[PDB]
Formats: sequence, structure tokens, C-alpha cells
Amino acid sequence: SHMDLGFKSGIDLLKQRSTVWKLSTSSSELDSVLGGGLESQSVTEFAGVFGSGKTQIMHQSCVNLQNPEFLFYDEEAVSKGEVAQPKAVYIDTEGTFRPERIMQMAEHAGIDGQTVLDNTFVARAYNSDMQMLFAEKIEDLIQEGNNIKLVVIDSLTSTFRNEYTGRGKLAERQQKLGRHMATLNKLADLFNCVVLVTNQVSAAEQAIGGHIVGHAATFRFFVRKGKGDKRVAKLYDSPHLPDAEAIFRITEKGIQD
Amino acid sequence: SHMDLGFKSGIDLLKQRSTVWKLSTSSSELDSVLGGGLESQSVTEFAGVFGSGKTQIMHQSCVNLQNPEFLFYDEEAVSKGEVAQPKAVYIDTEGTFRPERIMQMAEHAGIDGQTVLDNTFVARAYNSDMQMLFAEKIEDLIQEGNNIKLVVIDSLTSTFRNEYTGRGKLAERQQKLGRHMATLNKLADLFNCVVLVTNQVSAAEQAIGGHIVGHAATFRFFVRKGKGDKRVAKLYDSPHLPDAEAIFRITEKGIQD
Amino acid sequence: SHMDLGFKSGIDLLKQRSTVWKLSTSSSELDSVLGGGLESQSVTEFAGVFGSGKTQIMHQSCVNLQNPEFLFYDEEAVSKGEVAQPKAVYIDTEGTFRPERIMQMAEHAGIDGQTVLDNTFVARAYNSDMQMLFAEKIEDLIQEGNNIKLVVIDSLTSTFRNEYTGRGKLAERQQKLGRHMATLNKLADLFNCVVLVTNQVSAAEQAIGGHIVGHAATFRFFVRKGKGDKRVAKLYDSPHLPDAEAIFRITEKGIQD
Amino acid sequence: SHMDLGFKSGIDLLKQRSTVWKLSTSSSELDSVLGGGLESQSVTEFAGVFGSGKTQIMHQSCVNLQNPEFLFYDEEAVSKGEVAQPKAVYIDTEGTFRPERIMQMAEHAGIDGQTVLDNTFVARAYNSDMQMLFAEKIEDLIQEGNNIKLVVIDSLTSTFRNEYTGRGKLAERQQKLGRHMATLNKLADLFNCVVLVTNQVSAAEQAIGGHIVGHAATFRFFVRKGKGDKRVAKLYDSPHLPDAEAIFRITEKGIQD
Amino acid sequence: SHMDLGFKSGIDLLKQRSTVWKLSTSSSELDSVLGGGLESQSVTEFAGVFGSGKTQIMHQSCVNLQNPEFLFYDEEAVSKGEVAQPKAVYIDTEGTFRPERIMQMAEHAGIDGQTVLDNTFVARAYNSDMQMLFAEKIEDLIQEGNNIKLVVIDSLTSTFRNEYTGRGKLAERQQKLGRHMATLNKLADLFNCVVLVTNQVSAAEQAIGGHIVGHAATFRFFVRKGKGDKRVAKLYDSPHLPDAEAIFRITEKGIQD
Amino acid sequence: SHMDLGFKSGIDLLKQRSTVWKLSTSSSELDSVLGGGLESQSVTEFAGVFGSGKTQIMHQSCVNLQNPEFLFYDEEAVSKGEVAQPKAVYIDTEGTFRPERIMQMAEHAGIDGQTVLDNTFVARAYNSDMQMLFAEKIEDLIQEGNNIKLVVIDSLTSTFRNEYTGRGKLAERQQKLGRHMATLNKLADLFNCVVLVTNQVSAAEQAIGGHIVGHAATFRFFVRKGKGDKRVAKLYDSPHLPDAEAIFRITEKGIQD
Repeated sequence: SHMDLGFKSGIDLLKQRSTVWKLSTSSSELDSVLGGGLESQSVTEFAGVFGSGKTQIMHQSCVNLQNPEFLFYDEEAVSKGEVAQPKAVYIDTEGTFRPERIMQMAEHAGIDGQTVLDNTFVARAYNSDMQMLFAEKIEDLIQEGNNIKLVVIDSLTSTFRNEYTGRGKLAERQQKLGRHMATLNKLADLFNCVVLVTNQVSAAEQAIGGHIVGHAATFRFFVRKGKGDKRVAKLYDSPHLPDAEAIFRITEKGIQD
Repeated sequence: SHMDLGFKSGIDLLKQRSTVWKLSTSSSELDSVLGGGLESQSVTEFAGVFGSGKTQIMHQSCVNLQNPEFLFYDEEAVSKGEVAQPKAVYIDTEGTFRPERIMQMAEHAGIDGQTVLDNTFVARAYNSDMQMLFAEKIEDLIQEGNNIKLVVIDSLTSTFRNEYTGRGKLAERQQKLGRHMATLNKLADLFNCVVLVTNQVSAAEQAIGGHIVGHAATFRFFVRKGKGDKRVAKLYDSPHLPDAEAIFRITEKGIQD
Repeated sequence: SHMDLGFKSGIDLLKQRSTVWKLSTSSSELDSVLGGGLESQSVTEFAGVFGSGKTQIMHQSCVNLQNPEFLFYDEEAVSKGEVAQPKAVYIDTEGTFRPERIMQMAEHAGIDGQTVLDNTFVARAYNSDMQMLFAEKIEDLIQEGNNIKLVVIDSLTSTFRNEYTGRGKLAERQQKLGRHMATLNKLADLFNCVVLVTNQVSAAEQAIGGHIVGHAATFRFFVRKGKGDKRVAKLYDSPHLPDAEAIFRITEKGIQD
Repeated sequence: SHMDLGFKSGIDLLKQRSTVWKLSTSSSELDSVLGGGLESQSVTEFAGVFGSGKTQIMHQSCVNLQNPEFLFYDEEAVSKGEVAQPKAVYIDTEGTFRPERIMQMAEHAGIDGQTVLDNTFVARAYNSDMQMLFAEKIEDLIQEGNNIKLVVIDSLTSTFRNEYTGRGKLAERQQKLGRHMATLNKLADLFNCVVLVTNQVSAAEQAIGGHIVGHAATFRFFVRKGKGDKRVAKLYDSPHLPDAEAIFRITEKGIQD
Repeated sequence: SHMDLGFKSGIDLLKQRSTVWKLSTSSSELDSVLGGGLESQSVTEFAGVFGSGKTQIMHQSCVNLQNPEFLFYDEEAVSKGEVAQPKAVYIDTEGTFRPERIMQMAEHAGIDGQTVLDNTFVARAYNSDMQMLFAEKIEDLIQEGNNIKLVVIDSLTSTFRNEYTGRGKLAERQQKLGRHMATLNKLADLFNCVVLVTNQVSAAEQAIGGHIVGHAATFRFFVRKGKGDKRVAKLYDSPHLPDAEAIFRITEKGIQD
Repeated sequence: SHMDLGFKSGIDLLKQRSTVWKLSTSSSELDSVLGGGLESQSVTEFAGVFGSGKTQIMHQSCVNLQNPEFLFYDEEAVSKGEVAQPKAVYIDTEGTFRPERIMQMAEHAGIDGQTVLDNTFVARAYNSDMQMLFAEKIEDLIQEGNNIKLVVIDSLTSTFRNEYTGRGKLAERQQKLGRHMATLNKLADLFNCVVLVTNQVSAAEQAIGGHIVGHAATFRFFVRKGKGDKRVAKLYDSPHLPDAEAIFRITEKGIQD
């Protein structure tokens, strides 16, 4: 089998494309910009400054998973069992995971919170090896009979850049990063799930990790803080989709409008 | 299963959160700021200059453990047994451990100094390898069946900053540190003990080990010197507790007020 | 035998030369320039800026493979058996493989888009380990009875230059490149097939990879953006051919003129 | 036990403390600054310039170990067999060991010069590996039936400053030092004996090795040259001893007054 | 034996001295300078800019090898059946090996070129590793029964200098070169054959590789361009012979005068 | 026992000192300055510029080993067995070994030149790996039952300083040197033989290798040119001898006066 070696026919590609599902962000304009919601079989980067709502979209996504109405798919190309009792893995790199906030967004979504918490796996990663190693251990979690359908890496680069300071080591960091990006892409594809990552920015404008990361994300956003609680999502890279801006808000309800 | 892999569910996170218990520091103001006292299942950092009292708080924590009335827990949540015959580990990195100082504190506190001394295991560490390894051997100490309910690391970073001078190997250092922070956090959580780390500062305001240490510690204090024997501990990082200041004294009685 | 180590005798080189075939690029001039077209047992490089058509030629190439009329060979020395069910492999470095563009190219040239997508393997590589390893796996695709006659490496250098930003680790880069470059040649030469690499450029005039690449590339082009949709391809290094330019276009038909 | 894991109870520490013995230096003023003599279970450092006595003290000690009256201890806590047939190890790093000088010192202290040579082991180390490896090999030397009670390391740092010259690989050095200081300490403790190290000085007024060494040396002197054959030794680190200066002389007899 | 260890007696040296044969370069003047021709059991180096004829000499030697007359030995030291059916190995570093030139040179030699191509193994190398390995694998070519009497390395340092650039891993390069030079000398010696190497020149008048290469090559020339097709060869380093210049030409014959 | 681990008692050192024998240099002044001749059990270094006579002494030494008038020892301490059919090893670093010069020196001293070549083993080293391996391998030659009594390293540092050129990879050079100096010191001591090394100099006035070498060689000479053929060795380091200058000549006879 060629599929076995990591190769895919032009046709395999066309086939695997049918079984993409999309997860709603609780946001009309944001959903619209993505063409329905966040895709399975892709890595999606949300980049921006502390407070731009990256961690928030992450937590919203874990609640939204526990609501089958928020998962859009072709009923013909994807079985209901594919998306059955779906679960999420949340790799927490800086301690951003808020159980309460899960509860809160759930309550407002009418989803049971207790239920979300029970279907969300949380891996507290204190350094890049742990981070990488956790992403790998997702195969084992699936193979434990856990239908992992959502993967969150929050954040993607925090550890790497706390570890590699001083340009005398970039090339290892860039190489680990590429490994990690590879794994992330691996499990989006071969377990048909959505893979979301949060990232930071810098000057004179870019998301951390240079091209290694950019080339390896399918969909890339910037998140800017608009007035008060409104936010803007700038989609600037997409496999086919056009480049657009979604405004939305983060309130006590969670993500809205 | 998933536990074996390092993953916890949201619901396990709340289930954890009921069995947390608390150790008094013998200062009312410091216990107050702490929300009752030093918490288990968290790493607690005391940063500040030589002579600011960090070693004193580590010692007092060893004395206070051997006093059932100094551990605050939920009777309906934490078995009377899980917290009985409590032992501390004191990984001593610059030779700060004074048994004479233990005596003094226990006497004054009305505790048997002898008892204290007998349930405080001291591990003298001359370098980061020894320091890091002793911490992992805590797992082994509890396998033998010792109720380790307190882990001291005094100090957290002295070895690392003596082993790494000049930007040469700085990336290894930063990861070695992250690896050490994981073990510390791992053993606070898994064994429901309190973990205290002392650290130094540098300018114009920070604790050594950068953010790699920072994100890894759940409570963080800077300890300042007041006049004479008074000191001020400044909680500036905690999950759900307000940034407050706590004044106290260091006397022949140990930590008081 | 000496038919096992890596030494091809002089005579073996001549007997080697007998079995070379050619694949039309769909331009008259470009073909002309090439001694007839893209040689098997050789590596061919298209270097130039983004949008210069490098990728297009790769695609055009995959399409053209499934059309025995576009494959010129020795009737008497290349047994017509050996060129049948010809499959292509396309190692894709930054997500350039457009399956639809394969449809397009196919139609406007009267080929089964379906046959082409069916006989094109696509290895998505997120880093240079994956890229090199995909390349080594072509031995194994063949071992499972796939008549791989076309290899595409698009890009040749995008992963390397992303991993070795910061020229402390340049030597391992260069060596890694070299090692890959061997593979590419070995498998052109031992499995009688054509290997195409695309490359990017720099300044004041050179193709990325320097000389390690240059010395291992047998045919070498610069691709310049002429007016609007026309393009020129400058052949600068070849075994025995004249140095010359070639114009053609890129349209919805594909590579033309 | 915990005892074998590297952990000592606070009671074990008190226990251990009863079995520390002392070793006279042959100078009254020096002994008194040491509060008896060179202590077992501790590392002692003499640091000063070439010619300031350091090596003389090592020699003098090798002699004095074979005068059983020069050993001070608690006959209640240390048995006569623990200090019986006492052998010294002399790790010679630059060629400082003078058998002649050993004879000489002994003839004058009424010790049999021959007995001394016969029970002083000498390891000639040309480099840091050899030096460290010999220190570790003291285990096997004892595990062979040799009551090693005195270990000389003269010099402590000469090999390292000759191997790592000007910053760059400073870290491997600083950790190799740490590993060595670990070993020296361990065998002082586990085999209840005296470890003495010689060291040089630098710019100001500090001993080579920085803090890795300082934090790991229990007692630390600077030895200055007074006039002619007189010297002064400055105690400036000790757990419970007053910092103080001892004057003494070096003569045909060895250390004296 | 001691031969097995790589040790030779002074008498073994003289005995080897006997079995040395020499290969003509078709240059009278070159030949004479060499004291007869290229020596076996030595490494001969041709250093010069591109176009100076190193490759010409290399090729010519491959042909002259195939010419019974052209190999001068001693019949009272060496048997006709050790110089019989000789073969050459030719390591190609930049793809300089032109089998057509082989043919041409050979036709003009009154020797069949086809024969030469059959008695000439060519290893195409794209980097240091492959380069080194092929030269190792020559041992094995003598094992399958091949009478390898001529080893060509063209170029000696092109790969290395394409890999190691700057001051980064210059030491890693110099040691690699050394290992390489060991191998070449070893097989020159132990399989009594002639080893030739080509090299580039740099800035201020030296062959690339420095002393590592120079100390390790018995015979060294600086080949310069004279007027037109005339070339001059400066022997500057040799065992016993004086430093001399020899003029010659490169033509349709190959090397002449 | 302790000789196994590398420990020598003080009395074993005294014993050692008795089996010490000495080899004449053929120079009166030189011999006188050495207190009789080059010593077994010691490493003697000759350092100086090219042409200073280093190699010449090496060669003289290989000759004088074959003339038993030229070996001085205690017949009571050293049985005539130990020094019978002695042999010598010459590790040759830059092709300095001259059988013809061995012959010549030997004729003039009335020794059979053939005899000297037959008991002189010659290792040609092209890099420090070989250099070091060679030296280690002398054990094996002794095991095969060759009475190795003379080890020459001509030269000590040529490889190392050729291989290293870049201040960060200097620390391995130094440790590698130290490792080898250890080997040389080992084998002088273990096999009661003389070990000679030649070294080049730098400026302002030092021999290459620094103190890593200086501390590991017992006897040390700076050899300078006089007028014409006269030469002057300056002994500047020796355990028990005064610094002194010895003048001699180098001629077709060899070393003389």
C-alpha cells in the first residue's frame, strides 16, 4: 500500500476531502469567513496579542464540540459514528485552561458543562519536549477508544521561545517546530479532526516561528482587539478561501454575533 | 489509562480541586493573603534577595507540617489518613538547612523538634543533576510508603545559574529547568503535597529562570526586607486570588504575626 | 559484483546512456533547448522567483507523463514494456500541488484528469526530514510494483532554508542537502526516471543551495517572468548542450507555445 | 531505606555529626581556627598563590594521619577500628608530591617516613577525566579493603583551567566541576573521612571555580605569604565557625608553631 | 603480526621501497621531474585553478594504466602478474569524468578506449561522506578480485569546502580531511598502487586543506596555465627529488610533450 | 591490588625510581645536563624551530638503543634481561623518518644499521586519531613479546594544531592532548621505557600545548640553533636537576661532542 508509506494519489486527496467536517465558532461572521466553520484535516492558527481572544476561541471550541448541531458535515460521506461522543485534547503551555469558563460558555450554549469537562482532555505542558510529546501521545489516547475530534495547542510557540533565546540555536528550534507542525498535521489528517493552535506576533508584521510554521498551517488568522469587547479576525492565508475580516465579540456568553 | 498518559479530564480537574489542603505559615497576614495558607497541588515560589526570609519560611514549613492543627483540609473530601504521619523533603542546594533552627522553631511552636527532624528528609544537592534527580526520587520515597506532604527546593535555580555562565549553553539550561518544573508540578499534583521553591531576583524587576519558571508556578511571591526583622511578601501571581501584600517578622520564634 | 557498491564502470556508463528517455514540457522551444526534453537519469532544476511557473512545469509534467506520445525513447534499447503505467511522485513542500490544475491541464490536452490524479503520488512534507525521507521511500514505492518514472521535488530548498536560518549550523544543512541530492541522482540513475526540482533564487546572481546543489544538478535553468503570461527559461548548465533561452507561456491550457 | 536513596533525615544528620573526627595540621593556631583540626565528612579548601603552603599542608596531613594521637574524636561515637590502619589518597595533578618531603616531615614528627609512604596512595592525573575518574575510583580502593581516611586533591582546578581556556565551553566545565565536587563530598560523608583540596586565586580576591566550588566546600581558607617562611590562613567560610586568621610557618619540620 | 597493527619495521620500509612502480604521464618533462613517473605507495597532488589540467592528467593516467609499456617496475622485485590486468578507480566530486575524452585519449594512445572504460570504475560523489566511503569501499573492490592499481580523487576538497563554510566547524572539516588522507595513503601503501588527487588553490599561495593535506601527500605540484594550451607544473614537495618545473601541453592526444 | 586501578603507594614510587635506566644522546654536554642520559619512566620533550635538531635526536636515539654501552642502569636493580633485544617505536607525524639517516648514524657509531631498522617500528600517523591510537597500540606490541624500550613521537602536536583552528573547539584539542600525554606517561611508567616527544614553539617564550603538556612532561628542553651546525638545548624543567645549557652539533656522523 502507498497510503502506508505516506503517499496519496491525486485521487486519495480528492476522496479524503469529502470527509472534512467543520466546527462552528459560535460566530456568524467568523463561521462565514471560514466557509462554514473550522475544518477537520487542517491546522488553524489564531495569532495576535495577549488578550485578543485566542484562548477564548479555544475554550469555545471545546464546548461547541459537545453540541452535534454545531458540527457540519456531508451525511453521505461521513458516518454519525465518526463524530460520535467526540472528545477534545487541550495542551496547555502556560496554564490558560479555565474550567469555570467552560461551565460558563456551556450554560449559555445550553450544553451541559459537566459534560464538556468530562469530554475534554487537558495536558499541562511546561516545556517543548512535554508539549511535543503530548501531541504525540494523542495516537495513544485515540487508541484507548477516545474519539479525539478536537485538538488545541495553546500556545504553539510559548515554550520554544522561552527555551531558545539568543540566535545561537534557532536551527534546532526551527527543526523541533517543523517536527511538531508535522505531528499536528499528521493527526488532523489521519484521525480526521480539527487542529487549532494559538500563536503570538512581533515586528514589520508576522506570527512567531517564521515560514516553518506558516507553510505548515492551512488557515491562518490574526486577531486584533477592536473597541472594548469586539474583536476582528483577519484571515490572510487559506488553501483556496478568499482573504476576509470577521468582527465578533467575547462576552460572558462566550463568542458571539 | 489516560491518567497513565499524563492527561486529565476537566472533571478530574475539579475532582482534584476538592482534595486540596493548606499549610499555615505561622503568619496571619501571610495565611490571609494566601487564602488560608500554602496550598497542596501547586508550586509556590518565594523570590527575593539573600536574607529576605525564604529559607526561614522553608524551615517553618517543616515544623508546621508536624502539627495536625496547622493543616487545613475538607474532612468530607480528604481522608484523615491521607494527611497522617506527614513527611517533608528538603532539597538543600546551597547548604541552608539548619537542624538547630528546626529545634528552635518546634520548641517555640510547642512541637517536638525531634519529631520534626525525624520526618524531614534532607537531600544535599551540589549541582542541577543531583537537584533534579532527588526530586524524581521523591516518587521512590513515597513508593517505600512515606507520606511526603511537603517538598522544599531551596534553592530552585542556584545550580543552574552556576552551571551556565555565558550564552553558550543557555537553551539546555532553559529546558533542563522546564523539565525540573514539570517534576515539581507533577509531584504536587499526583501526590497532593505542597511544593515550595525559593529563588533569587534580577533587574527592573524579575525572578530567575525567566518565564519558563513563571508559567510553571501557581503562587508567586517577592519577599522584601522591611525595617529590622520585618518582611513583606507580595503575592503577585495566583490563579484566583488578589495581589496582596503580607507583612511579618522573623524572630527566634521563627515566622510570626 | 561491482554491481552492488556504487561504482559504475566506464562501459557501464555508455550502456547506461542507451536507456535515456525524454518527456516533453509542452513548449516547442523548451523542448528544443533541452536536447528534446526532460532527461531520465538526470536531475533538472527550475530556479526563479515565485510566479515564474516553476510549479506549473511540475504539474504540466505530471499530466504529460500519462501520454505515451510525449515520451521520446530508444525503441531498440528502451523496451516499450518499461515505460508503461508510468507513475509520478510529487513531494510537496509548501502546499503547491493543485489537483484541479491537473484537471485543467489534462482536459486542455485531452488526457484523463482521472488517470493522472490516479497515477500521481503526493507526499506533503512539512520539513526537510520528511522531504528527504519521502524521497528515500520512492525505492519502496517501486519495490511494491509502481512504475515511478517522474519525481518532483517542489521546493527543493524551502524546508532547509527555513530550518537553517541563523548560520551556526550551516554545515549540517549543506551536508543534508548533499545527502538528499545523492538520493535524487541515485534514483534517477538506478530507476531510469526523470527528476525535477524547483528552486528559489538570491543575489549578484545565484540559485539557492550554492554549489553542493549546482554540482549535483545535471540540467539547470533560470525562469524569468516575461510580459504578462510569457516566460523565459535560461539553460546555463548542461552535460553537452548549447547554453540558450526559450520562451513559452502559462495559460489555462497549461505550458504552451 | 531512604538512607540509600541519598536522603538523610534531620536525625541522621545529627547522628552522623557525632562521628566527625579531626586531624591536626601540626600548627596550634591553625587547629584552633578549625576548631580542633581538619574535619571528616567535609571538604576543605586551601586557596592561595603558588608557594603559599597549600601543597605543604597536604603533605603534612599525609604524615599526621599516621600519628593516631593526631586524630580527635568522640571515643563514645567513633570506634578505634573506624580510624585503624588509615590510608590517605593523594591525587597529584601537576607533579607536586615529594616522597622526600614526606620522609622529612615524618623524621621530625617521630613518625616512620616509610609507614607514611607505605600508606599514602598517589594517583598522578594528567587531566580532568583522570582526576575525576580517580576520585570516583576511591570507592573501589576502599571496597578493596583499604581504610581511606584522607583524600588530597592538589590541585582542584589546574586541569580544568588548562582544558577550558577563555569562555565558550565554560558550561561543560562548570558542570564537570559540579560532578567532581559532588563526588568529593559524597566520599567525605559515606566513608567518614577528610577531603582537602588545593586551589589557586584570581581577580577581586576569590578562588577558581566560582560558586559550584564555593557552595560545595564546607570550610574555605585563603593562604597568604607573610614574611620569609611564615604564612597566614584566612578562614572565611564555615558553617558555625568564626571567620578568623591563623599564622604558622613552613620549615624543615613542615607546618609549625 | 605488527604489520596487522599498522607498524612497519625499518626493514619493512626498505622492502616496500622495492615494489614501487611508476606510471607515465605521457609528458616527458613531467615524467622526468617525478624521477620517472607517478609513484605507487604515494599520494600525488595536482593543485591549480580550473582549466589547469588536473582532470586532463587524471584521465590520461587512467588510459596509460591500460598500457603495458607505460608502467615501469622492477622484474627482480615485482612480478608481471601483479601489474597485469590493472584497473583504476575514479572518484568524481563535481562530475568532471568525460568517457569520450577517455575514448579520444585512448585512440591516440594506440590502445582501445573501450578496454579502459571496462577497467575503470567511476564513483560519482555529491558530498564528503560519499567521497570518503567510496575510497573506503575500494578495499572491497580488491576483495571481489579487482586489481586496483590507480586511484583518482577529483576533487580532493571540493565537497568539504562546499559543506564547511566560514569559521563554524573548521575543526570538524580538518579531521574529516585527515581521516580521508589516512585512507588514501593506506591503500596506496597496502595495495601497492598509485593514488592521485586534484585540488583547488587559494589566498598568499597554498593548496586547499592546509597542512593536514600537505603533510599527508608525498608529492605535490602547482599546475599553472602558460600561453594557450601550454601548462607548467611546479613540483614543490617530494620525498627526495629536487624542486622543478615541467612544461607540457594538453591537446587532442591528451597530455603531451 | 591498587596498581590495577592506577594507584601507586609512596613506596611503589621509591621502588620504581630504582629500575630507572638511561640512554646516552651521543653528546657529552647533553648527557651531563640530563644527569647521565634520557631517563626511562619519563617523558622528555625537545621543543624548538624547524631545523633545530629535534628529529636528529629522535634518530640518534633509535640508533643508540642498539648499543648497550649507551644504556646506563643499576645492574642490581635492573636485570640484564629487561634491556636485552630492546626495540623502539617511532610515531611519525609528518614523514620525518629516514632509514638512510638511521644507516648513516649507525655506520659512524660502529653499529649495524640493519639491526637498528629491524628493531625500530615505524608508525606513520596522518591525524591525531592515528597518532593516539598508535601510542595506545604499543601495549599490543609488548604483548606480542617485543621489548619496547624507546617511544618517540615526532612530533607531539603537529596533528592537533593542524586539526584545530577556531577558539570554541579548543577545549577538545586540550582534553585530547591530555588524554595522549596520559598514554605516553603511562607507557613510560608501565613498561619502564624512555618516551621522547618533539614539539614546535610559539611566542614571549613557550612550547605548544600549554601547561596541559608542560605539567605532563618530566624533562623539558628548548633547542636553539647556534652558528652553522652547532645547537643548544636548554633544560628548563626537571624534577631534580638545575636549569642548564648543552651545546652540541649535528653532522653526517649524527649528534656529536
